[PDB]
Amino acid sequence: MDPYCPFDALDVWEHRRFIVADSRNFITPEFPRDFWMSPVFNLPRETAAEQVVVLQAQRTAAAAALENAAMQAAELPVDIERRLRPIERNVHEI
Amino acid sequence: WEHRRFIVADSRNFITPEFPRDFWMSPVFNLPRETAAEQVVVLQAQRTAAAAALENAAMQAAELPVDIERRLRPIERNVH
Repeated sequence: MDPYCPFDALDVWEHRRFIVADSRNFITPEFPRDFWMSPVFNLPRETAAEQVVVLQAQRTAAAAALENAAMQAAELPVDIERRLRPIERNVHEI
Repeated sequence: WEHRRFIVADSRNFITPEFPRDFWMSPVFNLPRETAAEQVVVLQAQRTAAAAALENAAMQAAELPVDIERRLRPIERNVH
């Protein structure tokens, strides 16, 4: 698991003034690596398909209530013509 | 002054990972042209649209008990 590197180590001392050819070192933490713990990404069990099932069941349940309300409100036009026509005839009797 | 060791950043420095035999046969790398995750987003938005349409319809239909009173009372007092 060691990355390949031909060269071991080299040395020409670090005078703060004489910095030339500005490269950048690999910045590392001071803590032992063992707690830089492992990669884990876990799925939500509710799947893109499962939410489809749940929301479709909800849509189909709501459609029944919408149809119930429509059929409750679809009888009012029958009520108007069932209630007012006899009243119009009674007025006509005069 | 300061001291440290050094490792030369040569272009020959490569890295060799290991892949599992079933690594590339994942349900995530292999995606169809149409998934259900988008269908969830559409269906939730449609349900939320219907929710507000329900309140609009309720405020529209709240006048049904109101429209009947003022069409009958001025004729009731007319007869009486």
